[PDB]
Amino acid sequence: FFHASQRDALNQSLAEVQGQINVSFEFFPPRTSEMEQTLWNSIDRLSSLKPKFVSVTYGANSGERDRTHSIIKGIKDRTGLEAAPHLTCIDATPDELRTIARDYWNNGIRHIVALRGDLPPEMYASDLVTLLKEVADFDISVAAYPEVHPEAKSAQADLLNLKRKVDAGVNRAITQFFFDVESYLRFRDRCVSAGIDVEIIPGILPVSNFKQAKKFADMTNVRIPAWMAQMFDGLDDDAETRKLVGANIAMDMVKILSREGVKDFHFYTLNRAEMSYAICHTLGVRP
Amino acid sequence: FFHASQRDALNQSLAEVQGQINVSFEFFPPRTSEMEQTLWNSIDRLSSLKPKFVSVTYGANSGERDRTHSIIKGIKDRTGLEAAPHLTCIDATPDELRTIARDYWNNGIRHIVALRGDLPPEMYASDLVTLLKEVADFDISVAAYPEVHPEAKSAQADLLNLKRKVDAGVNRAITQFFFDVESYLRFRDRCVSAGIDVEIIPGILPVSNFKQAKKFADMTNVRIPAWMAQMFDGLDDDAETRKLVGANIAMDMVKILSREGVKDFHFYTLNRAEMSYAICHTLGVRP
Amino acid sequence: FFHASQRDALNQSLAEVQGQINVSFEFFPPRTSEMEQTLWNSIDRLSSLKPKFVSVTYGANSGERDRTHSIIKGIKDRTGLEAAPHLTCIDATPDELRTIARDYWNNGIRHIVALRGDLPPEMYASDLVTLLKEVADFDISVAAYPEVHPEAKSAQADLLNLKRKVDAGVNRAITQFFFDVESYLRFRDRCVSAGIDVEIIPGILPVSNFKQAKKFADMTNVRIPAWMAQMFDGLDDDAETRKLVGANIAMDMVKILSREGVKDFHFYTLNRAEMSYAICHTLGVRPG
Amino acid sequence: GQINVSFEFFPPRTSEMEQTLWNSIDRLSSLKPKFVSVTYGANSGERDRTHSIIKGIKDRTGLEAAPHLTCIDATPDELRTIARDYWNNGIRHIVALRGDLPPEMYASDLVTLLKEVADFDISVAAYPEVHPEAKSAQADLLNLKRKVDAGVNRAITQFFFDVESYLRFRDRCVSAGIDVEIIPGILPVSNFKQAKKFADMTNVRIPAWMAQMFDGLDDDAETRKLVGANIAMDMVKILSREGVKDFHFYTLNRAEMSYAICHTLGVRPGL
Ligand SMILES: Cc1cc2nc3c(=O)[nH]c(=O)nc-3n(C[C@H](O)[C@H](O)[C@H](O)COP(=O)(O)OP(=O)(O)OC[C@H]3O[C@@H](n4cnc5c(N)ncnc54)[C@H](O)[C@@H]3O)c2cc1C
Ligand SMILES: Cc1cc2nc3c(=O)[nH]c(=O)nc-3n(C[C@H](O)[C@H](O)[C@H](O)COP(=O)(O)OP(=O)(O)OC[C@H]3O[C@@H](n4cnc5c(N)ncnc54)[C@H](O)[C@@H]3O)c2cc1C
Ligand SMILES: Cc1cc2nc3c(=O)[nH]c(=O)nc-3n(C[C@H](O)[C@H](O)[C@H](O)COP(=O)(O)OP(=O)(O)OC[C@H]3O[C@@H](n4cnc5c(N)ncnc54)[C@H](O)[C@@H]3O)c2cc1C
Ligand SMILES: Cc1cc2nc3c(=O)[nH]c(=O)nc-3n(C[C@H](O)[C@H](O)[C@H](O)COP(=O)(O)OP(=O)(O)OC[C@H]3O[C@@H](n4cnc5c(N)ncnc54)[C@H](O)[C@@H]3O)c2cc1C
Ligand SMILES: Nc1nc2c(c(=O)[nH]1)C[C@@H](CCc1ccc(C(=O)N[C@@H](CCC(=O)O)C(=O)O)s1)CN2
Ligand SMILES: Nc1nc2c(c(=O)[nH]1)C[C@@H](CCc1ccc(C(=O)N[C@@H](CCC(=O)O)C(=O)O)s1)CN2
Ligand SMILES: Nc1nc2c(c(=O)[nH]1)C[C@@H](CCc1ccc(C(=O)N[C@@H](CCC(=O)O)C(=O)O)s1)CN2
Ligand SMILES: Nc1nc2c(c(=O)[nH]1)C[C@@H](CCc1ccc(C(=O)N[C@@H](CCC(=O)O)C(=O)O)s1)CN2
Repeated sequence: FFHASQRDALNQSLAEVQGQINVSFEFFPPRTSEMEQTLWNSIDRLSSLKPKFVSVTYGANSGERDRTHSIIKGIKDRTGLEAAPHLTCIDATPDELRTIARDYWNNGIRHIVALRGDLPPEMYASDLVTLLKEVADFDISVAAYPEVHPEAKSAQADLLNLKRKVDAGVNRAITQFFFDVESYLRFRDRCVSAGIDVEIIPGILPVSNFKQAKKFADMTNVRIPAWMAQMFDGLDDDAETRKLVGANIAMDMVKILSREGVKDFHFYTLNRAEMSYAICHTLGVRP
Repeated sequence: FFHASQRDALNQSLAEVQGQINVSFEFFPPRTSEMEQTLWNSIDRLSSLKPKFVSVTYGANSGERDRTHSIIKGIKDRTGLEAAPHLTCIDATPDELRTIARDYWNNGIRHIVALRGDLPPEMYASDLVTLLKEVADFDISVAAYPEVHPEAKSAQADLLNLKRKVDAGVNRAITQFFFDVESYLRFRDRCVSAGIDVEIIPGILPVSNFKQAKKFADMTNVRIPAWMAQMFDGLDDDAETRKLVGANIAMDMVKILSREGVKDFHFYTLNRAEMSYAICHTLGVRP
Repeated sequence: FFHASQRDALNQSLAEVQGQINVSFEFFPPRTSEMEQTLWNSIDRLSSLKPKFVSVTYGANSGERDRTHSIIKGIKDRTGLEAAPHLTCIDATPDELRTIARDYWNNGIRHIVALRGDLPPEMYASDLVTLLKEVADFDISVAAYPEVHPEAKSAQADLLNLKRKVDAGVNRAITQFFFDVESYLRFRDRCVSAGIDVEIIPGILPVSNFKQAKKFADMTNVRIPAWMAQMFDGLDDDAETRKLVGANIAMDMVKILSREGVKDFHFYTLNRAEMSYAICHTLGVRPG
Repeated sequence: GQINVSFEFFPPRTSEMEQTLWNSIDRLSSLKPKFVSVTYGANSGERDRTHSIIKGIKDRTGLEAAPHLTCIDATPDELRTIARDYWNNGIRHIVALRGDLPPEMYASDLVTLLKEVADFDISVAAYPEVHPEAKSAQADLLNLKRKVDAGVNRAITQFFFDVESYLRFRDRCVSAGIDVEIIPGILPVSNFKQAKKFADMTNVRIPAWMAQMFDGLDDDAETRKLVGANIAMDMVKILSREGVKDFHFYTLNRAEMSYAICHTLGVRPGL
């Protein structure tokens, strides 16, 4: 019984990797008192899993950018975990960036996720990496796109950009979320073929709100397989079933990736802990 | 990428079986006002899925047995669904049984799950089937044990008993719950080899409370694979993670069984709807 | 990676079977002082595995039969395990049989392996079963032949004869040794399909001496699959390799059988403990 | 048979181990291995002991004998003299390694140096579960490719007990454009305690069923040998079914287990 054994094998393999998996969690600046509370609950919950690091997204408005720094600081004080702020090239001059970078370093924040940034309705990520490396010897993470950045002139160019980016001084790449596991695996192979020597860490998005995930997916060129669309069909008013189905999907994904050698996962928590916590548990990442 | 494709294939196959799967739900007599409320909520929730039938377990004490009948009646009135009461050979003479059977039939209850019954601290199931068939032409379901009934002198004898049982006039067999999918598949094959012509419907137990499931499993000779025990290890005080992990397991199980030709599932709901409802959804069984 | 995945699953399921396996060991009356030393050393070793029971073959020689009863007694006293003597219908009147039969029961021997017996150069096993149950409610084990008994006129006829025998009052059947798992599996299915209510316990022969195994098989109608013949080809003078190869085959066999639901094994130890001890170990059957 | 095998031996440090080794060499030589190799240990024998065994094997059996040459605590000039001497004296196959550090040169630098000296047949190490010092799995694979492109005939993998780990690695190698054979290094296990210590030290994973299989056998050598032979024969059977046509055995200087495994593979003496 093929599938029967294959499943038992996969399950047993997953149980045995307990203690070898590195995880990281991504959070975003809360916009309300309610969101803030959820965030700190999630931070405390996930901090007990001892992630290699946690990161905080960087938006464009000034208040939000001041928010990123305060939350990073708040996370460091409260948990003692390495917190990496996301830094973009949007609405910032090289001089402001060097200042922000110098201040981050002097404040004990030596890991930065260097990004170009979403374009609001000049320099590229590689330029930021170079700039940052000139300021200090930062630990740097950058974005990778298994399904190709929607702006790239070609997959070749996008893959080449990643290489250029990595060459400037990157420690790891974190992929855009995906639901087609094979796209990630193939991309990981193409990266080797492109001479990129850093680990390609999959960014995992546990889906609880499909409507919103689909919209984000449609804007980022992320493919939603037909089976997944059918799996969430008819659940617009059933949050409970969506959570169980989404967890099942996320869990199946990390199980397969783990069997393919992946030992690092980055979770897009959307500031909630439940799903990512449970996924990490199946991965053997526990308190 | 083996596992990658195999998974996508399994997932797509599951999506395409939508509308071909028959399901049934098992409930037990509530013992408190709170349990009763949960039950009716679950009944209403699951009734919208149009199960082929629902059943209600039969205990030994007199009040509980009067409970089984009232709940069956309550279910018929409220939903109009076919409700099958479980009937055991415990604390009952052939004459009482014939009376109970005659009264069930005259009351519109023509489907009975015929059982010997758990032994409290004479005749066997096959005897009850024969007795029932003499009273009326009942639609009859009986229990099957993929991992062998703990009382059987041997697997051969237990399998032979099932055949004897089926020969007396059974429409289907429902298996004891299991977590080793291969045991069920092999058993299904052995049943054919034994000349048993009824469908062997898997009884699915969605696990949310592992401690209790393990105890029941240990008493019924049901094996808990090591990977599953590890999956629930450390979750005694985390109901949320247990539910997500349990749903993942149940969902993986019905997905594999479905690919192996199973088109009938019987759920041990434990009077709760959430898990079974979500599992049925992944099976394409929706409102 | 289908072969690999299935292999992992198999090893794992076997790994957690540890504890739910029932094993029994078969011995034969030694014919030399050396053989005796070896036997009791093996009995001591294997006993620490807590076998459900152990049995001793029954020859036709009057003096050797005394050894059968004797050894059973030794085992009984020495280790305290259930020792079931083999009983044949060779050179014995229905009256003598009842004698030793109830003579055994008075000595604490409640389990007997009832056989017709090899015919040295009127009644059958079924007749002996009936004869024993009347003398007392003996726990009885009988022989089964997955590849058909040599004398049987037909597979079906042989199969019905087994039922006849079982329907006479037996608790379990033990198969002639075999090397093709399928034949055993199919036979086991045909058995339930024929209404035989007892388990068909596989008799495992761990092969170290292929030449002698092939000869015993050629006499017992047991098939030596080609792959097995090729596996031992060229090892006539290499006992070490024959042992490793044969241990491998037996471990592979009980692993497949275990995954198929078989929870009972009977080992033809040939009075040696090493191989059977190792196979049991892989089945999770280990000492304290 | 279409199946090729090679055996690995280590320099004996005692009279007893030396006798064991030569007995094994005679036994295994009859299987006509494609080649045999002899490891190196800076503080466990040095180059002279490795060279000695290689010379002995060659004169005694006439088989192709490949020394494991490391480039640690060795200068480029010394390495050149060494290679020259080996070549002029009939040693045309070398297992080029960086060496266990008791960065300088990496194995790829050694491969280049060797090819400059002569057209050696070269074998290098590959790690299905990633070399413990690698920056990442990606980098370790890239470095294998770089090493292979330097002029390698084949790669021999570190031992492993998770067969899928090897299969997945072989596929990644092919996807990476590495065209040489990735020969699985097989370790027949009789002494589990020692194997476990070496594995934990090299990041080789021990499946749960395996550790369970050796549990309670610390003082039972006979059962360990039977159980370990079973594990190895199973492994090579699966690998063989998966298209593997070459096996490299870590004999630990003992022939019984490897000889039997080869037998089950159809690799037998041509008597
Ligand atoms: C893990 C992760 C975290 C993120 N966090 C944030 C966040 O906090 N805030 C936010 O605003 N966004 C965030 N993003 C989104 C991201 O900034 C957008 O995807 C953005 O459009 C590209 O950023 P990048 O760093 O990948 O850009 P780059 O690597 O610079 O690439 C962007 C495009 O330019 C192309 N390109 C590169 N160099 C050249 C060149 N010289 N000429 C022409 N084309 C070129 C590339 O192929 C690509 O199409 C995140 C994405 C990921 C995957
Ligand atoms: C779907 C399902 C629903 C259940 N619902 C209930 C419930 O509501 N209430 C409750 O009390 N229990 C219930 N049970 C549990 C069940 O009653 C126990 O497992 C009980 O021990 C056996 O019942 P059975 O109908 O399988 O018995 P049977 O089929 O009669 O078998 C019981 C044992 O007797 C053996 N046997 C049969 N005939 C003979 C013979 N002539 N001589 C010797 N041995 C023989 C069989 O091999 C077996 O070991 C349920 C089980 C399942 C799987
Ligand atoms: C576990 C095991 C232990 C054994 N131990 C011994 C031992 O210690 N000593 C020894 O001498 N031999 C022993 N044997 C061998 C055995 O006695 C021979 O195989 C013998 O030829 C048949 O014995 P049985 O009990 O199977 O005979 P039976 O079951 O009587 O069958 C023998 C033949 O008669 C046929 N048959 C059976 N009953 C009838 C009937 N009533 N009418 C017509 N045909 C019938 C069958 O089809 C068959 O061909 C053993 C075999 C096994 C597998
Ligand atoms: C078949 C086999 C036989 C062996 N025999 C011996 C023996 O006899 N004696 C002994 O001492 N050891 C031996 N080893 C062990 C080996 O020497 C160690 O694993 C050692 O640490 C690495 O050697 P390598 O030849 O694989 O080195 P390399 O291929 O140089 O790899 C070592 C590390 O450096 C990295 N790397 C490669 N190039 C670069 C670069 N340019 N920049 C940065 N990183 C780079 C790799 O990814 C890896 O982490 C053997 C291993 C195998 C599998
Ligand atoms: N183009 C782009 N890609 C990115 C990110 C980004 O900022 N831009 C960050 C990470 C975003 C991960 C997400 C996936 C789905 C998301 C989602 O559904 N967000 C909510 C909003 C959540 C909130 O309130 O912040 C929504 O779109 O309605 S957020 C990774 N990838
Ligand atoms: N031997 C036996 N087997 C049976 C059943 C049975 O009644 N007896 C009915 C069905 C029982 C299915 C269950 C699996 C796990 C269960 C469980 O955990 N029950 C709770 C009690 C639930 C309640 O309050 O009724 C407990 O054991 O604590 S109930 C199927 N199999
Ligand atoms: N026909 C028949 N079948 C039987 C048995 C029997 O007595 N007769 C008993 C059991 C015999 C099991 C054996 C398989 C191979 C054996 C063997 O090789 N015996 C050695 C003698 C014993 C020894 O090896 O010391 C030989 O024939 O040379 S003994 C089961 N089957
Ligand atoms: N890092 C590293 N990897 C290597 C080798 C090496 O030298 N270093 C050579 C080969 C070593 C193969 C071995 C696997 C297990 C071994 C072992 O247990 N050796 C015992 C000695 C066994 C004996 O010879 O009795 C020990 O030194 O503890 S030796 C292949 N891989």
